[PDB]
Amino acid sequence: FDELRIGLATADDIRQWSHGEVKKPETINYRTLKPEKDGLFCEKIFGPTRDWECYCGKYKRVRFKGIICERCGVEVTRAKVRRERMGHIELAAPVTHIWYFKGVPSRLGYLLDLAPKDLEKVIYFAAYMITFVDEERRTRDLPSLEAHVSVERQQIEQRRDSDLEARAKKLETDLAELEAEGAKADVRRKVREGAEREMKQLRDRAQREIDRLDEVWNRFKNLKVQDLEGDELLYRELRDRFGTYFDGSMGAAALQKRLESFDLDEEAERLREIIRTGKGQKKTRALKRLKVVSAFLQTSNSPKGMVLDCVPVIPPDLRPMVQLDGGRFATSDLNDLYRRVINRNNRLKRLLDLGAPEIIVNNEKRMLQEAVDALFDNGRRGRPVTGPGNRPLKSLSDMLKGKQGRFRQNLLGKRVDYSARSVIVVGPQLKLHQCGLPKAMALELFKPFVMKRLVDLNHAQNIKSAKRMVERGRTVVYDVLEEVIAEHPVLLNRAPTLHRLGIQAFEPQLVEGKAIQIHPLVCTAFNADFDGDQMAVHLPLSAEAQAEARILMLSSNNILKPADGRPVTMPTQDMVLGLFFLTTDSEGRSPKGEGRAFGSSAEAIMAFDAGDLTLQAKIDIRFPVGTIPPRGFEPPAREEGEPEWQQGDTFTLKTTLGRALFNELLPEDYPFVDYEVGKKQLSEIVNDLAERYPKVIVAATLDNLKAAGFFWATRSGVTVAISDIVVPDAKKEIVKGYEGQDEKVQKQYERGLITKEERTQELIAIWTKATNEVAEAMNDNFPKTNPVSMMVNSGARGNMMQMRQIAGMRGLVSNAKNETIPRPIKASFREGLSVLEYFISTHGARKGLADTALRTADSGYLTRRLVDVSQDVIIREEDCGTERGLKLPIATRDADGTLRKAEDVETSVYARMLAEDVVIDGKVIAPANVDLGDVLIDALVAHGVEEVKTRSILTCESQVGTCAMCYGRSLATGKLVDIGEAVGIIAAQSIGEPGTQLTMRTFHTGGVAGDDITQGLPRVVELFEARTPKGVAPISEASGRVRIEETEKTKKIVVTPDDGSDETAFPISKRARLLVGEGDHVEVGQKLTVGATNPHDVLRILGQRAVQVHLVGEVQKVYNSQGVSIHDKHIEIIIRQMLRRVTIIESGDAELLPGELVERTKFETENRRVVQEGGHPASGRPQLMGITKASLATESWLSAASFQETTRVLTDAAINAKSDSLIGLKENVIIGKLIPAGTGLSRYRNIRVEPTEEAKAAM
DNA sequence: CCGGAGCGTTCAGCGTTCGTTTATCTCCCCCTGGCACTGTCATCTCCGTCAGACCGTCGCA
DNA sequence: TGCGACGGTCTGACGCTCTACACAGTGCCAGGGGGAGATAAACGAACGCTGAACGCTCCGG
Ligand SMILES: [Mg+2]
Ligand SMILES: [Zn+2]
Ligand SMILES: [Zn+2]
Repeated sequence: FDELRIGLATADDIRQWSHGEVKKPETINYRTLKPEKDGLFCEKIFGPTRDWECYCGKYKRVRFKGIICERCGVEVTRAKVRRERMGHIELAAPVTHIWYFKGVPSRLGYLLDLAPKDLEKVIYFAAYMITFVDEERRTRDLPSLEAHVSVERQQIEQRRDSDLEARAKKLETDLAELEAEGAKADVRRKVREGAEREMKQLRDRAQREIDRLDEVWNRFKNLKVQDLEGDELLYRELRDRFGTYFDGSMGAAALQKRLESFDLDEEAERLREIIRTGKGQKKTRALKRLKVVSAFLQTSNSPKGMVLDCVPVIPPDLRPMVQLDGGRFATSDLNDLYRRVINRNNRLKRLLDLGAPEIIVNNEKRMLQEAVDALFDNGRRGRPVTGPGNRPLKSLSDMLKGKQGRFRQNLLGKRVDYSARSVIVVGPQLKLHQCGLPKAMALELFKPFVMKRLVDLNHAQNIKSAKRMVERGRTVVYDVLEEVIAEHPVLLNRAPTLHRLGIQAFEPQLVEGKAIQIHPLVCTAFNADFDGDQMAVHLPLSAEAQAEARILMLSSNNILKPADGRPVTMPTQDMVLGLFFLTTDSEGRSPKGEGRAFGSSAEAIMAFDAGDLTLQAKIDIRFPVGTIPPRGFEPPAREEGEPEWQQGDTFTLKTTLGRALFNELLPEDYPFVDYEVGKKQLSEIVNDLAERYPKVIVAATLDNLKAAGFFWATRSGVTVAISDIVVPDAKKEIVKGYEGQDEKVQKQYERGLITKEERTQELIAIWTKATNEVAEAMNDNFPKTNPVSMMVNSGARGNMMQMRQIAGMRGLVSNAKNETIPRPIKASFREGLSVLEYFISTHGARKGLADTALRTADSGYLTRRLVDVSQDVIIREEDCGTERGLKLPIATRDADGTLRKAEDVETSVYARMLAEDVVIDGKVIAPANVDLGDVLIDALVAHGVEEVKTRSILTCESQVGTCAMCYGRSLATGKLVDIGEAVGIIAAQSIGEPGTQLTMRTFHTGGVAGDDITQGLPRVVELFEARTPKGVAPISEASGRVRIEETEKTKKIVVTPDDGSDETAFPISKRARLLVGEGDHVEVGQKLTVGATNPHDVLRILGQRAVQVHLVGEVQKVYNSQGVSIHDKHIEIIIRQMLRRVTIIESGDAELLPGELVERTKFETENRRVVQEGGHPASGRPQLMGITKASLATESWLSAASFQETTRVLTDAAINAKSDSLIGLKENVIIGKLIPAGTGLSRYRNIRVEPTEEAKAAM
């Protein structure tokens, strides 16, 4: 598996694959139910349907396998041969391929200079095509044919003159005889009128035949190859008049004959000549066509695959006709399509056997062509073939395309064995590495292991007896099951699996019931509530799989979230409330025994059990030797005339008993914490523990925190009664005053002194004031003791706006189609809404539900696009030799006389490395190539630095992939990233995970459309897809004088740069709201109008670093407006994948086409190649493209095919005959090999393991 | 004190019975061919995606 | 040729199981060729009958 090739398949290859001809449309016999001979499903062509048997019934045994039966020809072998053995159909008339005709010009190619409508007219038998003309023979005898035509014209004119003379004589004769007879008074006038009517009719006939001769003559005089004529009567006239001069044809045979005489190299030369001298859209034409001609010139694939003579067939087991219970049959649609193809081909053969008219033959040929096209693509042209009358008939290309195709439903995602699924329940008795599997589910997963152990422990005689015991379910089987599942990890997995931690390895443990017991401490890593949530369990099977489960996937090793490096395995519902209650202050709770000395924590616990001491009471408590004092305890000390060190020995501290118990949970080496914990302080404590302590200690400490959090949340006394939710007493008088002034405004409006829009605006303004003020009143009324505030102020669960709309009034609520009702909801959920208030609240609720459904769908789509563009980005080197980096701001927004560090330094500068040392006073502050943390950044900002040159992934120049040092330390593990970690996939998952968490939509348009830019997740998609924004703000090209032009039809802006530069003019709509002065000084940096800048021009006029900063900052301010934090390197990986290409111009010396996508590495290699030859290099402008366009424009066609476009990329690969190296992860998942990342690298699989000499000597 | 008779086992004459084929005689399946007043253009699709892009196409300028 | 715009074309439109189903209006027979099954015979084989015949222990007058 060095690589995988693809190309056009000629008739020879199709015949070589085939084991025979499918000469009959019959599939199976209706009585014997055996496949027919020499047709579809035939055993002679496709192999035996039985095992080692054959059609005629002879040769039943297995011994004489691999022989050809003389009676029927069926080779005796296995039935699975029918999954690999194919045949072919020979066509009576050649037909074209529907992928290449009727497609994109990158796919059709315009190989022959014909329009797509012209190709349609020629191949579907509506117009003849002149494939060959003897041009030199036609031009050599021009005087002879001209003389013949002149002779024909002369004799025609002589006949016309003789006829005119005879007609005149007849007219004179009849006039004379009817004027001599005198039958009527004016019969001579009537006969003269009839005669002249005859004269004009014959003159019309003469002029129409003269025009016919003239038009056929000028049709022959302008006759070239690839010239069509719609009128078959006209072509018949040319054939009957002119012979052996021009060769004509009709249908796909005309294209085949044209491709027989096609001379592609001279056409390529002519297109290159037009490239040298050409303008306009034809230029682009002269570009695109040339590319496809090059695709037929450089590679070895002949264009004989353009039109096909033989049709391959699927092996019959991949288009099965299976028996169904009740005597029915289930048949694939490809059997119907193939049957139609053979039917039409056989009918065409029968028509060609005997004498048939050309119209019937051409009609049957067109039917055969349409049958082949519907076989390859049903529904590409016209109405799709339906069948029973309900749904379109599935074709060959419809299972290589879309969600139902082979690439996405059967290769990337597959069903698995040794897997199960059950609902989850919380088990607090479990450790962090444990999960509770039911008896039946674990017995079914570990069935062969249980059978082997039963055989080994001689409880069963053999495998069959062990299987019978397992199926019966005896108690010794369950004892064996308990013995087996130990030390054998299983992978728990929740279905949405947005990010990396959706699959985690746990040690299984037998539990009762039928539900999986999961640890609470890990649930939010899975985003798993216990409303109802089925989790799947997969079984790592070999030593490698369960080794990776134990080492890489263990749930106790995944404390930190890979998105931003913050801890994720500290859920907050009940444990944080308990720890907060334990560690909170004595505010609002009656402290008994406050301010009394205690000898030890045990005595304080005894006093608490006695009841004369409460948990929250400032007491003077002594601590034994080995207890580390708080970090703030060091500057104070005990007063003594002798030297003392309270860092290692006993000390007294003024604290509550709850803090003493909480620090009993924490390790003895950890410094004492003397503050209210809650949630955020718990986050910094857990982050410090994960940073400074080993994994097992961290797992034990989170287990202790979990256990004591549950324990003290039980005794915290939190509950909900109707007296626990309190409406403010001020709310009644405040809403009374606001209704009084609202009644005053309304009775003022009834006189018409104010418009309704102004009244609505002031009403929503004053009611927003009222709801903010009553929120303030509620936030003043609450005590620190009631459970609802105790669980919203502790970060446990809840938000302040939920308490605002539970205790105080709901506030302004959006109406349908996104405006606000002027009348608010004055009732709290405790008081109960009225009927109409409930209705207008349902207006917003249903919108929210629909919005979050579509938002999570779009987030999944964005995640898929990001993963497919960001793959094949793997740390492949330990370090670069580089010292180039990114200049990031470290301290900003400084006041007078002080310096403040950056607000978002955690996701911008942290977890990176310095490209070079930093010195301010001649001494180094921080070394080079070290991770940045709190203390180092604090030292930098204290010593007085304003910017830091840090080593980023955008500036990485490595020969393969990116290095570990330029990427920086990994955020999932907190250490330096290993060589082989897929950083692109981690980056894509981290970007796409909070897409459903954003929950953003424009509140109100304000009555104007287009004034507001896209916000939320669609803004992120627009940013990553390189699309021009909805509100575009043009950027000035150069510094100069800017002025406005207020033309009535459309506004206009004109800026003239100084230093003789050319003036640039931008058109602006009348609804502009710009911010630049009229006739003022402007430069490149600022924007002329207000809106969202287009990143393409930002790349164009400012540079690649400026547009990198722009994109990173834009996506980070979209994400930061909600509150989600994502590190900058995750964005920068995709941004580097975004700027990887270049658009080339004046490429007359680099010997390739101009104005197309070129990779940076290939362009640079071509630049060295052309400067080593001495020629001047071509020009190249960096091109910023979407993630979809960067995904499709990839070297490997397997990854391109498995992505969105599935038919066009395969045609393009077939024309280009491109073979893909099997590097990358999608085309290694597809083929089944190891991915080239992580444990699948070559540098990890080449180690050899043997024991040491002393270990052998010991035993 | 061998001699004969009865008994055990083992083979050559012709005498019948099997093991496996063969052509002829009913019953059925399956494919090609005949019908002679005249009778010479069907068929319903497809709408309250959807969101914007990519692209060629095309008449106006 | 540049212009918008007109239009067709094309693509996907988070994830799983618990659940999970099936699918409907217009002819008819005669003459002839093959192979499935029943028939009665046939050339060759071996299958039995004929006890005879060789040789042994044998009780023996
Ligand atoms: Mg749930
Ligand atoms: Zn056979
Ligand atoms: Zn590097």
